[PDB]
Amino acid sequence: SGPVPSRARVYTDVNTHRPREYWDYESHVVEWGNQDDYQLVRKLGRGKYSEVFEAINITNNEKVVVKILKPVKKKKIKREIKILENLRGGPNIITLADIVKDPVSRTPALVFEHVNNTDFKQLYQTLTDYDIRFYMYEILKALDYCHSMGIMHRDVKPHNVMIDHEHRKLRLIDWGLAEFYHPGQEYNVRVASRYFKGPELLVDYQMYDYSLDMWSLGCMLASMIFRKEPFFHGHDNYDQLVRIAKVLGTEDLYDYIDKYNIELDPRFNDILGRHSRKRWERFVHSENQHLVSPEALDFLDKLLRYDHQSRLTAREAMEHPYFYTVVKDQ
Amino acid sequence: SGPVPSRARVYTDVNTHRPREYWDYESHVVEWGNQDDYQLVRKLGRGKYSEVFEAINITNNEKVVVKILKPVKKKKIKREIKILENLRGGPNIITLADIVKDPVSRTPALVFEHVNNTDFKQLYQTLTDYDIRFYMYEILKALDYCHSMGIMHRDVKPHNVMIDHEHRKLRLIDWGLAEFYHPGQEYNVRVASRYFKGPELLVDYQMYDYSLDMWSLGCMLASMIFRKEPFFHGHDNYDQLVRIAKVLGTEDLYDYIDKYNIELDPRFNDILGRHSRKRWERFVHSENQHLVSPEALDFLDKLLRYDHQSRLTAREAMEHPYFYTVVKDQ
Ligand SMILES: O=C1CCc2c(oc3cc(Br)c(O)c(Br)c23)/C1=C/Nc1ccccc1
Ligand SMILES: O=C1CCc2c(oc3cc(Br)c(O)c(Br)c23)/C1=C\Nc1ccccc1
Repeated sequence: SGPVPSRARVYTDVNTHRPREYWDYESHVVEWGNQDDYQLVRKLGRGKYSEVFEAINITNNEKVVVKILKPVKKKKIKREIKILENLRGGPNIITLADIVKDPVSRTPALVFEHVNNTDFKQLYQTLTDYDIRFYMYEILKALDYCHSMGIMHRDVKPHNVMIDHEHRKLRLIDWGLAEFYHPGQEYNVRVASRYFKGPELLVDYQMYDYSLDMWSLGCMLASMIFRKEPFFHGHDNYDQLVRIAKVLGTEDLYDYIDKYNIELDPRFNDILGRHSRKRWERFVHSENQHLVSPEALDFLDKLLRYDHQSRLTAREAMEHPYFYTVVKDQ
Repeated sequence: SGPVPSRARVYTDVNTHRPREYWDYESHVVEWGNQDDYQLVRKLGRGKYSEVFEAINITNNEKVVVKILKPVKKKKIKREIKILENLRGGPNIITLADIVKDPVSRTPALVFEHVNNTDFKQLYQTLTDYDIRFYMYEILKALDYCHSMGIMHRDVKPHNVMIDHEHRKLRLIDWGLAEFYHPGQEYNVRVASRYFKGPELLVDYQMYDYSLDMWSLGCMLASMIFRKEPFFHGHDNYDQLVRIAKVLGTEDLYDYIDKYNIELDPRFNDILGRHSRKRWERFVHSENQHLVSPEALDFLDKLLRYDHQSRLTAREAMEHPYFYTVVKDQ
């Protein structure tokens, strides 16, 4: 019969009511800048699609960040450029300062505002209960904005959340996997990091929406309050769903499979088995108890759901009793 | 009430006194040549509307340049062909040698005289103060001629100015966006490059004239004397006007808007703000001081005006004290 279609529960037809050039990124003309305005200082890291350097804008002695793109299809480059321009000025969204062509790579190199990042492998172990709520609220402001703009990030993870802890500043980065949401469109399920892949990606349900980003957020929240990064630490795509099934149970998983008439890879038969839905108190101990609370568990439970339709929206999440103390201080 | 109409203050009724077939390019019959007379040697570049090749005319072993047109409406091809033929023989205007259609592909290919171009990204950095004045005077000879012929280029920019520095030769190219001027006609504002769009294009005033080309010339002149490419470096069409307003001030901008009763896109409200008219000394430093002079700043100021009627004409510009040394050498 085929899989049952699905629509986004919020921001469904926002892109349809936009001018074509808003989401038709293939017809976007890149306005290149002067590459000689930036001198590379040092390399900051290497990804699979780019290399990131710290540079200086010699026109005004500003610290910038140059992301030299590894060779990929120009369609994916135009997509990232168009999304960054559409989201420019949004809350906690990284700002694209300029676009230049690199001398050596002969490749697009995106220039961004600099963010003095604190490594999450060092920051998360020092986060208090209030620090987690504050930053979760800042990520939610960025996610709610880009979702309202008809865009899903599809790669939410601690590495893609730059935090300047001294100034309590946060920027959501790495929009190379972001995509415009269109009702009824079937997307590539091989997106995001394996630890943050939603169940819809693991069971290959291609008609997903913004709710994919909310699952990844729950994975981040679980890692921070339980002091286990990553929380679902799987070896592959199949074992990733098994790690999830050992916590959320298998009864809800097969209900999610029966609801959307998803056909399972037969490999999942011999590895999934039967598992009960575990209570979050199982993962609470003396080292993380100061970060776990009834608010945190209720908020986490409303994010980690098999059914992507039943997850909280970014705006609904911002109105949870978990962020009450954050909102009044803001 | 609607926007206030405007006429060109020079060369207003030149096309009206011409025979219809001079400007009625829709009724122009193309004189095709023999496609077998040209053999392509190598590709020189790719644009959005064409591909440029170096070829040889096997009838006389002449180096030529073949511009194979990408698929566009044949009305626009007739327009470009008609303008090039009307302007053939004019000072510093590229010469259309022949027009051919491929037998199999049926695709237009324009044949031009060859010009050994020096890349402006390598040439401009080696230009002296006198070199800039000399070539600016050569561009003005081409603009004054085509304006007197009732044609506006609508895409003046360094990429469209071929320079053979060894022979002190200059040719204005790429007439695909050029159009005949007719009093009272409203034109498409979606022309030229983002960095060289005049204010009338950014506020959507369709009854513009030759003075649009003069604004683009000021943008070129500013980039060359200040060593800043692009000078008005905007992220989009809206931010482009904001970058202009941060230099020319907002007081003159709203006066220009109130004079012609232009209604602004409400998006401009939250981004324009209030800005003072900056002095040109702000962009002068040790690397460009040998190119900046009281004449250059006075000439640039008389070109970059919001009010298109108050900008210098091409002939008025040629009679500026900036080109005094150039004229006596002629
Ligand atoms: O500060 C920035 C700006 C944005 C950005 C950075 O890395 C990226 C990787 C990708 Br992929 C991407 O799309 C973006 Br945007 C960015 C980044 C890193 N800073 C840093 C790192 C280590 C120590 C101190 C500072
Ligand atoms: O001699 C000509 C004839 C006119 C013309 C030329 O390039 C164009 C590109 C476009 Br787009 C266009 O519309 C036109 Br007309 C032209 C050109 C020479 N270019 C060159 C020379 C050396 C290296 C690289 C490029």
